[PDB]
Amino acid sequence: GVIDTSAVESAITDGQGDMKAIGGYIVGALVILAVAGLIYSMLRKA
Amino acid sequence: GVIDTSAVESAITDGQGDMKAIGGYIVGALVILAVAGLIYSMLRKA
Amino acid sequence: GVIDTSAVESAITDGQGDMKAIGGYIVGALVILAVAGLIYSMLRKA
Amino acid sequence: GVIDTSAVESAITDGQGDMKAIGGYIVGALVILAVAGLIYSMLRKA
Amino acid sequence: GVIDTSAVESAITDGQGDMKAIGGYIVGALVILAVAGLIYSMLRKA
Amino acid sequence: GVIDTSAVESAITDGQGDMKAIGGYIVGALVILAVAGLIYSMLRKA
Amino acid sequence: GVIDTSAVESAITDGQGDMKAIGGYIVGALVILAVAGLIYSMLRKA
Amino acid sequence: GVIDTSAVESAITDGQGDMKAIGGYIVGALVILAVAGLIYSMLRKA
Amino acid sequence: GVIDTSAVESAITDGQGDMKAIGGYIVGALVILAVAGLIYSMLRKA
Amino acid sequence: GVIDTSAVESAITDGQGDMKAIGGYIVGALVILAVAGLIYSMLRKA
Amino acid sequence: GVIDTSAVESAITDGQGDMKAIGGYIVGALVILAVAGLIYSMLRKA
Amino acid sequence: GVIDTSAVESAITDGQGDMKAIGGYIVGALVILAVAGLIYSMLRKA
Amino acid sequence: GVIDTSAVESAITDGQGDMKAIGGYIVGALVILAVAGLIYSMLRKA
Amino acid sequence: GVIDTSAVESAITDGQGDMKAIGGYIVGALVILAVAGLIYSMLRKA
Amino acid sequence: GVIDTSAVESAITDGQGDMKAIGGYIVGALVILAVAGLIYSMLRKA
Amino acid sequence: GVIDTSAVESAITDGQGDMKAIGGYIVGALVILAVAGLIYSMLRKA
Amino acid sequence: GVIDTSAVESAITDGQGDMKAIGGYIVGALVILAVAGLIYSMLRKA
Amino acid sequence: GVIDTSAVESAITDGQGDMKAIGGYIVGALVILAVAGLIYSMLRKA
Amino acid sequence: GVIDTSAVESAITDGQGDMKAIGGYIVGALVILAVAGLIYSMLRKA
Amino acid sequence: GVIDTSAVESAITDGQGDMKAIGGYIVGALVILAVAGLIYSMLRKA
Amino acid sequence: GVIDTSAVESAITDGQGDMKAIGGYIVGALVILAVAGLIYSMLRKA
Amino acid sequence: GVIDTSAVESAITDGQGDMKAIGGYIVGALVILAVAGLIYSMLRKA
Amino acid sequence: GVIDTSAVESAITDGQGDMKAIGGYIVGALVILAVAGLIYSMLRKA
Amino acid sequence: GVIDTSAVESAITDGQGDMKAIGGYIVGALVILAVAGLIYSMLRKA
Amino acid sequence: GVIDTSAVESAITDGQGDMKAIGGYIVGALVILAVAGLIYSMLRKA
Amino acid sequence: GVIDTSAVESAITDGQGDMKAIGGYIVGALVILAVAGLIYSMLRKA
Amino acid sequence: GVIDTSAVESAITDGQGDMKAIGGYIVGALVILAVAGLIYSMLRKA
Amino acid sequence: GVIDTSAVESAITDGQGDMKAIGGYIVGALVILAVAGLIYSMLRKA
Amino acid sequence: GVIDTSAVESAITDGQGDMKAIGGYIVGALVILAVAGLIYSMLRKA
Amino acid sequence: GVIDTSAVESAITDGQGDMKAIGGYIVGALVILAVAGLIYSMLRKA
Amino acid sequence: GVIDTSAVESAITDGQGDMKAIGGYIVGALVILAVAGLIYSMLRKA
Amino acid sequence: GVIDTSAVESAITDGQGDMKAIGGYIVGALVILAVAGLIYSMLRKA
Amino acid sequence: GVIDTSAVESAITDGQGDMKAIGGYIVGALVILAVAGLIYSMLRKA
Amino acid sequence: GVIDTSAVESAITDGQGDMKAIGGYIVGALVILAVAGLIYSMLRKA
Amino acid sequence: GVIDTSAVESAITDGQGDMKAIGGYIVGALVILAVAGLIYSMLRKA
Amino acid sequence: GVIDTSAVESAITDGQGDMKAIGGYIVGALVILAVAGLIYSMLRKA
Amino acid sequence: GVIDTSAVESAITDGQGDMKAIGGYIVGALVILAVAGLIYSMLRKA
Amino acid sequence: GVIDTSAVESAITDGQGDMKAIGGYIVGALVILAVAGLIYSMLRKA
Amino acid sequence: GVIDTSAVESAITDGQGDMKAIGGYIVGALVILAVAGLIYSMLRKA
Repeated sequence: GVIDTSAVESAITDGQGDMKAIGGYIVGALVILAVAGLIYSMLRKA
Repeated sequence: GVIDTSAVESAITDGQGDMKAIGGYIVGALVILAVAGLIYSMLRKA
Repeated sequence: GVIDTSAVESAITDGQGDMKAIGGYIVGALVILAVAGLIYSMLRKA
Repeated sequence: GVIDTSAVESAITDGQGDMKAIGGYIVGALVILAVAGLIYSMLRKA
Repeated sequence: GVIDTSAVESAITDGQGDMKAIGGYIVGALVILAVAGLIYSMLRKA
Repeated sequence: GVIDTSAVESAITDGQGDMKAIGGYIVGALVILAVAGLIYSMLRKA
Repeated sequence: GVIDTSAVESAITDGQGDMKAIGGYIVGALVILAVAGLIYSMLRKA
Repeated sequence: GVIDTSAVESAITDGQGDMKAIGGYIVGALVILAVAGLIYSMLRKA
Repeated sequence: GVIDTSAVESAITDGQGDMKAIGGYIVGALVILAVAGLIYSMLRKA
Repeated sequence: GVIDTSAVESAITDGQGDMKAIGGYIVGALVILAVAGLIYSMLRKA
Repeated sequence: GVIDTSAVESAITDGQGDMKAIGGYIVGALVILAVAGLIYSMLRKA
Repeated sequence: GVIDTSAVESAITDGQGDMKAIGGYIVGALVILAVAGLIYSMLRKA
Repeated sequence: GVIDTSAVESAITDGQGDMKAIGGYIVGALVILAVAGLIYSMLRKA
Repeated sequence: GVIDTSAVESAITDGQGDMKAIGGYIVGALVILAVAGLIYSMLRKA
Repeated sequence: GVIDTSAVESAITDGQGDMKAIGGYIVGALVILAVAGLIYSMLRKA
Repeated sequence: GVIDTSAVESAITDGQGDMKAIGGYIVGALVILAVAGLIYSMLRKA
Repeated sequence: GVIDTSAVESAITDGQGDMKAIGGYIVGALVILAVAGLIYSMLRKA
Repeated sequence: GVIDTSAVESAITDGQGDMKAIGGYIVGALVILAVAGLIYSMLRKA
Repeated sequence: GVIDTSAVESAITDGQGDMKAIGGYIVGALVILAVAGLIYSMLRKA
Repeated sequence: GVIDTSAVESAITDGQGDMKAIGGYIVGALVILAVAGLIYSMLRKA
Repeated sequence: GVIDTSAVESAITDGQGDMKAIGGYIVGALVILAVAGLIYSMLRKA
Repeated sequence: GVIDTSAVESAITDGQGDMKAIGGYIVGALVILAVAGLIYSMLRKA
Repeated sequence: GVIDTSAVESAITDGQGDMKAIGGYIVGALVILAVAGLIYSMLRKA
Repeated sequence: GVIDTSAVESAITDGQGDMKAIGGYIVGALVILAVAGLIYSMLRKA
Repeated sequence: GVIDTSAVESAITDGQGDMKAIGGYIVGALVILAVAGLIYSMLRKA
Repeated sequence: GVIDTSAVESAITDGQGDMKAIGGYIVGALVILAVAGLIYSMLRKA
Repeated sequence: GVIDTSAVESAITDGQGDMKAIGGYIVGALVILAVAGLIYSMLRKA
Repeated sequence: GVIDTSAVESAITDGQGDMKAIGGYIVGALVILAVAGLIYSMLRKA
Repeated sequence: GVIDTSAVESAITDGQGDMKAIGGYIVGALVILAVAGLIYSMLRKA
Repeated sequence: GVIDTSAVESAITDGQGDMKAIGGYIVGALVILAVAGLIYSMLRKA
Repeated sequence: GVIDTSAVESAITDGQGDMKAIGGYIVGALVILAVAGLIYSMLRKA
Repeated sequence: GVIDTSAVESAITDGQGDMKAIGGYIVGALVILAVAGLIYSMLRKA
Repeated sequence: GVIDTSAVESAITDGQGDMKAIGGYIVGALVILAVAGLIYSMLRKA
Repeated sequence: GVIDTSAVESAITDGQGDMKAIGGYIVGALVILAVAGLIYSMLRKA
Repeated sequence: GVIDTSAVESAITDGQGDMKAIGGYIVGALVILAVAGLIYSMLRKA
Repeated sequence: GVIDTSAVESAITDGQGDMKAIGGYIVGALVILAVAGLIYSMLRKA
Repeated sequence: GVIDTSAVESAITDGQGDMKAIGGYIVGALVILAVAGLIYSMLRKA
Repeated sequence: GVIDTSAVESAITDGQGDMKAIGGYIVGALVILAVAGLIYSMLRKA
Repeated sequence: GVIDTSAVESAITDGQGDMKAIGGYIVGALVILAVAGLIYSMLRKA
């Protein structure tokens, strides 16, 4: 006896792709803050 | 199994446009400070 | 002898679709938190 | 068998609209910080 | 289903007026810095 | 998904007008210093 | 809903009076520089 | 959105009057130096 | 609300007296330049 | 808004009197040079 | 405001006495030239 | 409040004595010009 | 406070001696003009 | 990613013109002191 | 595992160009004060 | 028993590289403000 | 009677090592933000 | 963007007129020393 | 903008009268040397 | 046979109303922290 | 069936008053930092 | 139901007094830099 | 409740003494430039 | 609390000595121009 | 603390020597005009 | 420190030669008036 | 039949008092954080 | 029934003392920053 | 109950010493700027 | 507890040496201006 | 700790050479004025 | 009947001591954050 | 009964040492900001 | 137990070197300001 | 660990060259002031 | 890295030409003073 | 870059004409001295 | 470091030539006065 | 660098012609005195 978590093991990876995936798009949005914030400084400083 | 963050991935870009967008208008306002400040100097210096 | 969990095996997938399904809608809502939160900062920072 | 999350799928969009909706009002307020803050500087700098 | 942020949408404008409102008073004070500062120079320069 | 910073974008311009506006009046005051200072010199030099 | 910055609006004028007020005293002092400086020259020139 | 620097714009003129005003009285004092200095010369030269 | 610059207003006069005060002593010294300078000429001219 | 240089304007006149005043006494001293110098000539010429 | 050139005005007279004073003694010396020169002529002419 | 220019007032007289003092020595030298100059003429005229 | 023109007072006498000194030599030369001039006449008159 | 300061680059030159422009006017005024000063001297010297 | 900031590394340089770019424009404007200031002085001095 | 975080230990360093990597790019951009700021000052000062 | 948790006691430490182990890696990554953040500031400040 | 120093350019000439204007008056006064000085000499010479 | 040297222009003539006025008096005194000098000669010559 | 959960089905909605009802009240209270928090910040920032 | 959250609905507002109430007090205290901070700056700047 | 923040409301003012109190002391110290700074300048200028 | 800034209020004056104290020393040093500068001029002028 | 500027008070006098010290040397050098200038004139005049 | 102007004190005398030195040379040249001028007269008079 | 007027000292003598040199030429010309004048008289007298 | 939860109903209130009670004392402790935190800010800000 | 939170209520105060207590010592440390920071300014400003 | 912050209270003082300590050494360094800056002025002014 | 700023205290002195050090070399350069400027005067005056 | 201004100290000397250097060439030009001016006198006097 | 929780009552205090005990050690660590954080600022501010 | 936090009490000190330890290194870095910042000013000011 | 910040202690020195390092380069640039500024004056003064 | 400011060290020299470079051009302009100024005098003096 | 002052180097020559240029015109005017002055003498002397 | 002294070059000639112009009138007056002086002699000699 | 005044040194000579040059032509004009003046004498004397 | 006194050199000759020119006409007038004076003698003598 045991418990056939065979496909269930690799299944975790299925969601994992989603995990890596969503991030790029948030972080792509985060990037605006790093530009706009330096632009916000730029127009006062430069 | 996995988690279909398919549209959710590109969704991040939807907000991202907003991120790039808002900045131009703040920074367009920032620009006044760079003019007015040099004008503030101009009338004393020149 | 045995126990005919023939249809009941695939039956578990019936519910599964709903498990996948509800997530998208919740996660669609969660997304606002990621926009608003970043605009919450946007308006102080940018 | 399965689980009829038919209306409950679209139901998540019901809340979503409110997620989009509240943000605009908060962000509308945040905007004052960007004006006042820049006028806060305006009156010392300009 | 959805979430009735009907009054809560316009509610954000309630606070907004106060965001616009406080600024004028602060900026009214900041103005002295622009007078005094220039009179601070006035009395040495003129 | 995205974040409707549609009116919020043009909104930045609303304050911007204020930015350009206030300057003219400070700089109109600055001008006195350029007259009075040359008058301050005038009565000794000429 | 809104935010009752009723008294806080006029409150900013409370501080304002002091902004106007301090200036006169400083500028009253600055005046000596304009007398002394001109007497500093007076005694060499006249 | 914007920032109501409506009265604040004309406000700059309020101080401006002061700017033009103070000058006449310093320059009225400067004038002594132009008389006394030519008198200082007069009594030696003429 | 306001800001009690009550004593601080008259306080500026405290310093003022010293502004008036120092001048007399400097101008008292400047006077020698007007004597000596004229005796500097006296001894060649007279 | 503006800057109450009301008394400060007439204040300039206060010093001005001093400006006109000091001159008479220097110029009263200058006069000796015009007498003594013509006396210096007188005793050789006449 | 003004500039208390009160004693400073009469002060000019203090030096003035000196101005009138020194002259008598130079001119008393000048007188020799008017005697000696007429004596210089006297011994040739008379 | 005020500014204790108590000793600094009389301090200006400290320097004053030196202003009076140096003059006598210079004027003592200038005197030779009045002798020599008149002897310069003496030897041609007398 | 004051200004120690102690040695500088007597210092002016240092130069004075030279003022007295140079005169004698010039006047010694001027003397020839009084001899020669009178011999210039001597040889025509006597 | 980057930050599109494309038009904002050339925008700097928009103000620049102003910088070069204002100068000529002031400079044109300054020129009078160069004339008046020489005339101020002309009338005494010439 | 790690975090693929591969393009985001070089992405930083995308903005960098902007940083170096904007400067030249402002700097080009600043140059006028260096000219106008010297002309401002030229007309008085030269 | 234990928990085989063998590769997950070194896995941490996988991301670490990213952490050190991203910085250089931003830092490289930051450098422009250090140049532009000094140029911003250069043109006024030098 | 009792319950032989003899090896299971020490078994807890098997995992413990993991707990202490993982930390160093993450901590090592965290360190970059402490560097990058100061560099992020360095380039503006220094 | 730029800075509308359109009227402020020509504004410089507004003051300029003053600069040229004042001179003639002083110059007209200076002329007396050129007359009086020659008369001062006339009466001795002629 | 400009600088209202309207009355200050004609003000120059206020002093001018003085310039022409003083001369006549001195000139009137100078005349005695023109008489006395000729009488000084008259008595020897005539 | 079956089990007549006819009214008990709709009975569930009886409570449901309560579920939606209570929320608005708490939510209405929560709103104060969103105001007070921003005021909490307003007074320091603005 | 249902759940009589009749008074408990309005009960939420009972606390709500508290939420709005407390804020004013803290906000009233926060205001001092807005005064003290400007005074903190006033004394150095003005 | 509600939450008896009755005394806690007024309690906020307890601290408030402190907020207004501390300021005067610091402000009183700040004043020295306004004196010392002008004296710092006085001794060079006057 | 409140915050016992009782001794911390008067504590501010502890430092204040320092603020007034340091000034006199620097001011005492500054005085030398006022002497040395006039001596610096004395030796050329007198 | 306060700030122990005890030795730093008297420390100011440490430098002060320097201030008075340097002057004598420069002043001693300046004296040559007062001699050389008179000699510069002596040789032409005497 | 103080400022070690120890060698810089005596350093002043280093230049002083120069001041006294240069004079003799010019003075030596000036002497020719005192000779040539008398010869210039000698040849007409003698 | 000092000022190396080493060659500039002797440099004065470079010009000096010129001073003595020019004189002889003029003096040589002057001599003719001493001859011509006596011849001018010779022809009438002798 | 039924179940006499008569005293048991009111019994719930017995504990309830405890519920309201404990809170005041925690929240009385919470208050320190609101004082100390503003004091923590006070000593840096004010 | 109820829950005897009798001593537990007053117990909250036990910790509360600690809450008030710790603060004084942090804030006593904060005070250094307010001294040292004004000292940091003092040595540059005064 | 309470929380024994007994040693923790006095502990704050432990760091406090450090707070007072570090300052003296920075401020000892600051002092150079006050010497060197007055030396920087000294060599131009004196 | 405390904070061992033991070496950090003396560390401040390490930089301090640098502070005293750099000055001598600038001020050594300043000295040229005091020589050259007096040389600039020397060649016109002497 | 300290700040290695080691080469920076000697660096000051590098510029210093320039300081001494430029002077010789200006002063070499100054010399013309001392020749030409005595030549300007020479042709009238000799 | 009842239930003898005699020792189990006091037993709860056994654990309590440990609840009090662990806190001190954690809070001892937290203290570094209050030192370091303030030194983190110290080194920028002081 | 109780809970043997015997070693765990002293265990908290284990971490504490590291809390003290890390600070020194960060603060060692912060020190550069205090040197550089002051040299950043040094090179403009000195 | 404790926390092995063994390498992390010395690690802080790793960054330190860079803190020392960057300064030299900036300060090397600052040096031009001290040369140019003094040559900026050199060309007007010398 | 450390921080690789390897290229950034030499990078500071990159800017340095420009610091040296700009100076020559400004100083080249300053030179005219030294010519013109001396010709400004030339035409009156020579 | 470095700073491209390539065109800005030669740019300084752009202004230079104007420095050379203005001089000729002023000096052309100065020339009249040398003619008139000599004709001013011409008409008395010749 | 350069500086457009195009019109300003020829502008100097504008003033020049006036330099030539005034001379003739003065010299026209000087002429009387040459007539009168010679008639002054005429009437004694002829 | 230093300041490359290499060509700038020899540059001074460039103007110097001009200095020597202009003189010859003025002095060539001066010569007329020495001829015409002796001619003015010649026609009366010879 | 230098100063293009190229045309300015030959320019001196332009006036020079005038110098030689005017003389002939005065001297032509002088001649009358030599005729008339000998005629004045002629009618008595011959």
